[PDB]
Amino acid sequence: DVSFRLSGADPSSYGMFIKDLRNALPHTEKVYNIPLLLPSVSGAGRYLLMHLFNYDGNTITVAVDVTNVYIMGYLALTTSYFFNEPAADLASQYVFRSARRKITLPYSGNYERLQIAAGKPREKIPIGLPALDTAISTLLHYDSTAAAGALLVLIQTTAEAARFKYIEQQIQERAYRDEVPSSATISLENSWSGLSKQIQLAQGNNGVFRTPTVLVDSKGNRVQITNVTSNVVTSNIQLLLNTKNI
Ligand SMILES: *[C@@H]1O[C@H](CO)[C@@H](O[C@@H]2O[C@H](CO)[C@@H](O)[C@H](O)[C@H]2NC(C)=O)[C@H](O)[C@H]1NC(C)=O
Ligand SMILES: OC[C@H]1O[C@@H](O)[C@H](O)[C@@H](O)[C@@H]1O
Repeated sequence: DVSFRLSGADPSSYGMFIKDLRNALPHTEKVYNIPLLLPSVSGAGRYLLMHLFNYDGNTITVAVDVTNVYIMGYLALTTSYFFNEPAADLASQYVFRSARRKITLPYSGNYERLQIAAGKPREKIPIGLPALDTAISTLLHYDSTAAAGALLVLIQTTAEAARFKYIEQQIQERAYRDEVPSSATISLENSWSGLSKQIQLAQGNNGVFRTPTVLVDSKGNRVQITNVTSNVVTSNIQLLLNTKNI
């Protein structure tokens, strides 16, 4: 399991949690020196439990699919909650079985659907450690509309940060003051699958991508990534979604 406590949190303890999160995800190969997530894991071992603690010390446990870093659901006191999707329904067969009741959320977990539920795109939702503390607090009592925005915050500050070093740094910059994510941050989130695939295809194409990935950079500039020499590959991405899952 991994943990994170918002109480006394600072850019350092958060960095440590994101490092623990990455290290809990198993792999047997690296591709261009980036851990490659497994094609599949059977039964219970497919799911990592993140124990998160708000500023006052109340807690939820979030179940994470170790093969794609997708949040399946969470446990808040004696009630479990899972996205309305087959992958989550399957996870409910393994985690949080001892909850007194199980609620299916009225939405699945993808960004589009959560943004519909929440009533706004995530461009307009501040993120940061204080927002994570709010997220946690909200998920403590069922409210599907408020939960959608809380889950948007929670996915970005846990899974998207484990995936990209830049996004981890964005959150650390927002340790004591939330801010909406940069468009670069949005771009990386949206390109994770594409990048993971192009890095894997470069293995037999001499480090050249078969198809270029278009990103937005820090300065807000649109740019093409075409081979493994890019800073995105060499420094930024920390985890590759296996092409068997794309
Ligand atoms: C591999 O990617 C690099 C970019 O990371 C390409 O080099 C850049 O692209 C053009 C020049 O062709 C310039 O806009 C950049 O400033 C270049 N940057 C650097 C650091 O060289 C390179 O052309 C690509 N190689 C292949 C074979 O696709
Ligand atoms: O690429 C992975 C991401 O896909 C998004 O559409 C989902 O909303 C995220 O939960 C998931 O982590």
